[PDB]
Amino acid sequence: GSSNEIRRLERLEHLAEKFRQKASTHETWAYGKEQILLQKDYESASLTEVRALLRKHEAFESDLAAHQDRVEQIAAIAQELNELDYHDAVNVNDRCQKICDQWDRLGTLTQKRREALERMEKLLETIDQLHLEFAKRAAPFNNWMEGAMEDLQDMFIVHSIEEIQSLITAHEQFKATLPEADGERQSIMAIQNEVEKVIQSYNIRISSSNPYSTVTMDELRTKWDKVKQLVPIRDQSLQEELARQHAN
Amino acid sequence: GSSNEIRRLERLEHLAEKFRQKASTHETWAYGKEQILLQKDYESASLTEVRALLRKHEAFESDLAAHQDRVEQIAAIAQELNELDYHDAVNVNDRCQKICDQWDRLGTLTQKRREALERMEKLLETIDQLHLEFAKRAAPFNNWMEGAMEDLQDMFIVHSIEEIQSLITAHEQFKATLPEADGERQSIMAIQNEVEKVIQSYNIRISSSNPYSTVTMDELRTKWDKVKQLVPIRDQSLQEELARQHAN
Repeated sequence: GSSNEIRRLERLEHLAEKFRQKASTHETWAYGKEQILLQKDYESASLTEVRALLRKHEAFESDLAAHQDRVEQIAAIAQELNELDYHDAVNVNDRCQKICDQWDRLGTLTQKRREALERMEKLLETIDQLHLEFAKRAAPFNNWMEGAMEDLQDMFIVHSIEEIQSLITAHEQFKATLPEADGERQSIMAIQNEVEKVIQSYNIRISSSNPYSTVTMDELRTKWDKVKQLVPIRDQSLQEELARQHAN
Repeated sequence: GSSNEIRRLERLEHLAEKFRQKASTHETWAYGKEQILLQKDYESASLTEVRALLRKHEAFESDLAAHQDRVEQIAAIAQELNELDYHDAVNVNDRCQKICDQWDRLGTLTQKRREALERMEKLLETIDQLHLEFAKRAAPFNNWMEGAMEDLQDMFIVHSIEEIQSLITAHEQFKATLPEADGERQSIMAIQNEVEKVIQSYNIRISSSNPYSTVTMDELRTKWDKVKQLVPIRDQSLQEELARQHAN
């Protein structure tokens, strides 16, 4: 009936004024965030980088969880103004609704960016763990093959029927390895597939060369061929030596 | 007295021939390795990269430990040929000596490259562990300062002498934080020094910006100033409100 009802109607005005402040605020804080969340900056990234992202994404997710409160306040005020029949309620309700709707999407997008990151980290991690292996087992292998190429081509010096008869032996014990060793040589090859394959699964533009190993798998086969090709040339020479110790 | 002594003298010839083979081999394997070991490819590297190096340096150190044997064989033969007075012994001895001398240096260099790497890894690691921290504690901070800038600027709506008398309170309980909170704000600043300092210790051409945090320390101070500058503007407004609740 005036005054006492006027003050009561001005409160409502004050409330909305309180509503526009907070709304205005939140609206400016959520500007562009969507675009920032729908961005694709991790498809080429490294295990390192991606790990940087999850870390910065936790920052963003902490800023987020903080504003959940501002959003409920905004909603509460628009709710009161609707119930007290503020005269411009459809408008404030609409601004509040457009805000709350956006909130739900930020939620989705955000959870989405985390999932794309947590999986890019696993691919990247996985790839790494393969590479490491390849190199771990590929080093000893490179060794053995060098320790065999030089051995199978080592000039011998025998002047008895018995010296040349221990070599033919030691060298016979080494062949029994050729197979088993070729078992390992199969594996290394395998590990090399599991990598180029996983890489090939997602983005095929990433590099395959192993940053942990210089011996590549190509050159690792080349060596094995020579190892295989020497085995026979040795046999001959060792035969021919026997054919001189029992020949004198 | 011929023949039986001839065969004995031909053995020596055969032995040296055996010596030139192995020498020739080792010599070609150690070509350029020195240069490869005196190279400086880690001063700009990342924690990641360097870690790649130690891994490839273990490969090189495994190839090394393997040839120690070839070196002792070479030495043994030159030793025999000296004792049996081979006629070209000074020469083989000299080739063996030049090889053994090189071996000792590869040893030094190699141990040296490992040490430069193990320490570059620690600097790099260290830097990283600092950066992480800065960002870890710098995120919550950024929050609080936003959660305070918006609070100290939040329009109030009171119509009694008691409502405006709880705010003045809640807001009085918040100030007791300003100091302690400034304690944290000091720390974050510190962690930020420990990094730029360590970085500045070795190579000063590396970047300082934190890959784990977007909030820089500069902009982190800017916010604290506003937080400090609002505290007073609030006081006023809250005073003036009391000067209207006890004024009506």
